[PDB]
Amino acid sequence: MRAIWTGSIAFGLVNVPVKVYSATADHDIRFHQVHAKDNGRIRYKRVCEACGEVVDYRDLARAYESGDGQMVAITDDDIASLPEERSREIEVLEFVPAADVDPMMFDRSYFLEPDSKSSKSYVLLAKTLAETDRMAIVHFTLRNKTRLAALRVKDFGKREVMMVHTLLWPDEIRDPDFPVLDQKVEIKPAELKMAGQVVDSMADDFNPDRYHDTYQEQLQELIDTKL
Amino acid sequence: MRAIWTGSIAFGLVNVPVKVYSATADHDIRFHQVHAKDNGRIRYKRVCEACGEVVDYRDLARAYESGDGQMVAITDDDIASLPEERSREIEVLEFVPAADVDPMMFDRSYFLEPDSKSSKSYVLLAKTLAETDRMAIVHFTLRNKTRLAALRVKDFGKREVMMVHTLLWPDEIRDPDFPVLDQKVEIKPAELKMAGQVVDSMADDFNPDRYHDTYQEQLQELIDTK
Amino acid sequence: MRAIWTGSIAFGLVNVPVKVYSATADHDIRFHQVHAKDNGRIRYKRVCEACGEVVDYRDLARAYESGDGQMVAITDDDIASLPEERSREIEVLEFVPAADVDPMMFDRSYFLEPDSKSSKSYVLLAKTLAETDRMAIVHFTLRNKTRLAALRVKDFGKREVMMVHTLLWPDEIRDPDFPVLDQKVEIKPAELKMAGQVVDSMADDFNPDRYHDTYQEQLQELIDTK
Amino acid sequence: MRAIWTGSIAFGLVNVPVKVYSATADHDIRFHQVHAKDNGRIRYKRVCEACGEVVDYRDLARAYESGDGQMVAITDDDIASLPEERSREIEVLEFVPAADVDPMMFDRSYFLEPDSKSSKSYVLLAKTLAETDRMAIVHFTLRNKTRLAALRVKDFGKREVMMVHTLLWPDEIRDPDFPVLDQKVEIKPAELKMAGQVVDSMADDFNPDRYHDTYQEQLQELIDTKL
Amino acid sequence: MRAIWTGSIAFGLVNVPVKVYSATADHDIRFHQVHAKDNGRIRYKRVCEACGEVVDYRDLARAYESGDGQMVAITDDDIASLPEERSREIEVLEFVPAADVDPMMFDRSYFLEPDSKSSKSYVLLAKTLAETDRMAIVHFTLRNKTRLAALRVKDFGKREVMMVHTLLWPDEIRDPDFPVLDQKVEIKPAELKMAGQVVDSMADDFNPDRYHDTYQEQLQELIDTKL
Amino acid sequence: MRAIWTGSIAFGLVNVPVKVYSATADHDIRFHQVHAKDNGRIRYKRVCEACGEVVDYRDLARAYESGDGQMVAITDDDIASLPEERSREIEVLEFVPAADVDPMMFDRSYFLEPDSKSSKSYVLLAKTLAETDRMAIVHFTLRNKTRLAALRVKDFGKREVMMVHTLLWPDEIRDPDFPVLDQKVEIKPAELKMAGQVVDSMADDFNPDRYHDTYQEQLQELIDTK
DNA sequence: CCCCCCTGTCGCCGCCGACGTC
DNA sequence: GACGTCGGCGGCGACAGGGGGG
DNA sequence: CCCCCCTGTCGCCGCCGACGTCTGTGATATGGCGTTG
DNA sequence: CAACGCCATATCACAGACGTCGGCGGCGACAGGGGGG
Repeated sequence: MRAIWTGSIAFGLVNVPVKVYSATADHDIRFHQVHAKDNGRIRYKRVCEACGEVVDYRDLARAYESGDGQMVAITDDDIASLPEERSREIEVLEFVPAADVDPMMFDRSYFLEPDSKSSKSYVLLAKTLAETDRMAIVHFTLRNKTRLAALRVKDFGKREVMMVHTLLWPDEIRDPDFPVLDQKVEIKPAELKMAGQVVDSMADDFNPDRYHDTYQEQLQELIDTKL
Repeated sequence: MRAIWTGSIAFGLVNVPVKVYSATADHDIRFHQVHAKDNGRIRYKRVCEACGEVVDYRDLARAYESGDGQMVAITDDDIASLPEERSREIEVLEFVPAADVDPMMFDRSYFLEPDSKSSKSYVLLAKTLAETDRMAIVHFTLRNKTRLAALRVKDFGKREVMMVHTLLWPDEIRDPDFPVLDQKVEIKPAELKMAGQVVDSMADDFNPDRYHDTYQEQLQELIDTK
Repeated sequence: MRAIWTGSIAFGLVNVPVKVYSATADHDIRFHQVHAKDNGRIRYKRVCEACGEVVDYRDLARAYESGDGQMVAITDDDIASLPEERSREIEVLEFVPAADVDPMMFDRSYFLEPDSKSSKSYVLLAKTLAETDRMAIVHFTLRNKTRLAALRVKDFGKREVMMVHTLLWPDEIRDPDFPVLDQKVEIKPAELKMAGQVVDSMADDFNPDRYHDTYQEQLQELIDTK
Repeated sequence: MRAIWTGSIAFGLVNVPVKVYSATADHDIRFHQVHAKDNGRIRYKRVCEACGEVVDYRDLARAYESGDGQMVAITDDDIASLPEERSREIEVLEFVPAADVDPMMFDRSYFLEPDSKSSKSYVLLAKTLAETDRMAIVHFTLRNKTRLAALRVKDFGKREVMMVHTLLWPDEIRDPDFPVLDQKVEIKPAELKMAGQVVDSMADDFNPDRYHDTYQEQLQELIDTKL
Repeated sequence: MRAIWTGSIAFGLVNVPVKVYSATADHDIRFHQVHAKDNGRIRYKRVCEACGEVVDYRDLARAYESGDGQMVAITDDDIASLPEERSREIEVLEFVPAADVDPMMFDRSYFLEPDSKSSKSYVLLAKTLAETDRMAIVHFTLRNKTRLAALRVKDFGKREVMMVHTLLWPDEIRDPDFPVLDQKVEIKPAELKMAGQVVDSMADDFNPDRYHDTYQEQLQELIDTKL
Repeated sequence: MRAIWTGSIAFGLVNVPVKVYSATADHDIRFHQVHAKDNGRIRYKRVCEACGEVVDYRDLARAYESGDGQMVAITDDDIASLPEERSREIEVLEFVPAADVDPMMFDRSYFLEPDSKSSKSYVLLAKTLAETDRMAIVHFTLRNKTRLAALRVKDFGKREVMMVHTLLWPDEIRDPDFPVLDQKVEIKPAELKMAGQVVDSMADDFNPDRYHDTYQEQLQELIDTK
């Protein structure tokens, strides 16, 4: 366990400290690319095609490939123009109910953990959010990149915790083109009840215990057999 | 927009052809790495460690490195032991009410559209799912990988589109293993009632049109100047 | 310098890390007890009246003497019933105008430093305090001895740092019980005129740069020579 | 309420008698150690650390340790060097406006009341100071320790007594050298206005009566319970 | 050798403390009275003019007799008409050159020995008076009886002390409006010159040493011889 | 006004009868003592204490109370040993310059007026002593009490009178033996200037007519009311 | 103090729908 | 009406810096 | 990672406040002598 | 016809100086423990 950032929520003047944690930990085994004949792992070296020589990270300049096939180098100052890089606070913008968030924009969920000294000023805000049951659209900033996100509280029975959901930009979600539904619809209700009863035939709820990653278990058994 | 893959929702006698799109595709500008002296693209090439030279990808043996570090030679017979990967159709295993679905477990959104002209089945399934309001849990099998997913509908006004939302396994969620938040800390209710209106001082509603990425717009304009 | 402690202001939702420092360092010279016969640094032993033997710090019991002088054996668990001192927060209580604290009460002055990498909340609080011109009275706690204080802001050349001034409990400030001045003495205007003349003849303006402790400098020079 | 002084303000040939009094009495309770196991009161005995024998107060020589761990015995000539302590007078130095002394410096306060016979000069000087609104910075020698101070008047309604506020030597007060605040802090204009209602929601008037040491009163009640 | 007063020279603010001392102590043979037959001391009997019985001190009352023999009753406040009786200080009034006042009015003298802590102010005042050789007129109010006096500095070589000389009221000096003084005589100059040289015939200087008390010394010899 | 006694100044072969007068006759008001309820004077009589009997003044023992509290038997011859009282004249001893004696011992002043038929003598001594300007140190005798006095000449405008001032025994001028003033204290020049300014502010001239015993005046009014 | 993990980042690899075309 | 080529679209998996905590 | 600095005790010296001791001053109330009685 | 205004003398009453004694409180130093690096 290791936090990925350390900052304070910057709403108003509150400056409540928090420690960000990644909820979705990659339990899946990460495979490696090696060659059995030499038993030595492979490495990647980038060589200019015409030059025929390897290069170091310092000599490469980022170039944006346009539709015209023209390369333009990117300067550090131009990319560095963003002033939020030095900001280590989750700059809250406004508080909104959680019912109006489109479930399509969720990207990743992080766990917020406060500082022991100021636990009083964290649990208070969490309790207020729970009582009002509202999100809080923030401007999450990490690795010199800003990811719009919403902050919401999910009670875990014993305690309350704050978590931030990275949100896709509303312009990102692509509008669909639907030339199929334009046709007239004439459905006999006689089949409506039949279909509805078919749907209700498998009436049940979530069963997390039954939901087991079969392939992951098989791979785990295989690697155990290897040893 | 070209569908990533096309298939059908095969569950017993119920079967509808479907072409699957991607609801979201990163529109952030991507740049090609170049070398200043070259002023052109640079190509990565695999090099063997002991050999000191480039070895073809086809001559590389699958392996996994654990804590012990034993040399693992993964073949194809064990990888193909799962027959689900071959299956190009997606079946509903169970049904669950919409409320039970949590916002936590969404992974990605894929748009579903039909292929044949038998639009009766599409609208019928959309209507019954909307009325029952129970999410169709599916073991999505695409890209020869199987992941849990749920199918549902939302009202576009113009369209009653049915489409899926990938899900992750319960093993992927870490627990909040820290009792610091569990400390019994009392709070003066006056503090709560004075921070209340403070919270609502900014109260508003979702306005997706207003929100945008300032950095991406700045980069777009900057490259436009270039 | 070296911080005495590191807590954080807290009134309801608001919070801000602060790092107190000592603002009055006395450069008066501390000596050590030595004896000429052997020139060895003295050592102290806790010695028992009744039992006539050395009794350790751990084996030493605290007690109290009342008006009758009866010994009272106290216990640590009972005294610790107060939970406030455990708090590591400068729990602000109210905001009041700065001019409403007579110089009777000020006891000690302490600087403040924002702890986290970002000082936005600290700077904003300092600015609002400077503008509205209001002191903030806090229940400063330190070393398990809670002591009332007050928050005020005053610029020093380059910064608008704000400081906390400890305060005396109003019941501590005595009163001038003196029936010798309430008597009225006959006086003449010429006496007032001459008194004003003599007083204002010696009047001047504060120039602290030329005020120093002659005894301290003398001792410093004497030790330097030795 | 037992005096600690009997001198006289003397700037020239004035010499108004004054009785200095402690203006801050600590109601805090001071405890006492004891060997409760055998019921034996505790006393401290000065014992050599090297030669290891108990000694009397006279023998120990006041010794100073420098960076080299030296030891110099302070003799009588050190006392003889400064003759200022031989004076029992509050030798007024200058008269300045009261506004010229900052609250940074004030250290302790005492109340001056005169010998009953010389009340005339006492009240005349206090009245002159009050009317002309002047500080009266002085010197001060209590138990052989010369401390700067300031003499300022203060009306108490029925009576008007002048008091001496001891001052810290201007060099003693520390200077805040904090580079963190020097770095530029940027705040959007709408942010600052928000805090005004936050502080205004808690504004009040300073009333001494409300505040009281709960710890001390609880301890007093507890000990009353013990008896 | 024991003091009589503890006040303070108080004009404006100078308020210099002083302990007035007696300069004219009667060294005569202070005698006592007894009776031979009883061989014991005596005591008066306060018998009325009419009661015929001894009256206690408290019961007696004050009154005055005029030419007509009437009586007057004085109340307690009547005696306290002048508030200056309550005064407990030598309230200086003015300052005059020493040579101006005639030695006619000088009635009694006293010594002023200041309080130790007030040596500076008293020394400054004495030096000031000596430099300008200026007297000072003061209402020396002692033992409830006001009395005009005069304050000046007398050198003693070792140190300078300031004494207060009581002054008789100017109206007290009887006017010699007598006719005998008016008459004048015709006087030859030669007799004036011979008389003058006769005056010089017994020239001498101030020699109080050869001056002695005859009767007092003889009584001292007698009282030494008797016992 | 009645002269206290009449004698002469007999020094050498020069004699001049004189009429001594009380120069300083106190005008302070003397009130008697009466028991108001009695309405009469309280007459005191010498009464034996040891034997408890009324004793007349003609047998009281002239006894002393020394350190041991003994008793003294005094005869007439021993107290009559001194023959000076037998003389009823003033004896001029010598002559000394007047400016070199301080007024410390000057006790009482008495007027001298001519009693001789010949006016020549009185004016002769008056003028010669006035011109020589030398004090005439003489012995004064009165009612068995002999005290020294000095004769001087004072002009009252029209009149010139030789006049006698009593003097005290040399041992009666006590000494100011006290080390408190012996201690030497440094003087600051600025304090000296301040003292000179303040004292000079009240500097004035002595006019006899201004000063009256205001208490005596108000007592006069008070008695006048009755 | 050291000393060790986590995530943008992008080039290499691979596959399947669209629409030109037989 | 039915081949099958292409092009893009996505994913795989290695890497390069960012901090975290004792 | 730590060594510094609050905080509480202790012992010590120096200082004040009340108790006890006597001593000198102002006034009453008579004498002897100048003067009248 | 030269003893009764003015000055001691007695002391009586009364207000104040001066010396002892016990207690109260600054303060210089140490010890312990916390939370800073």
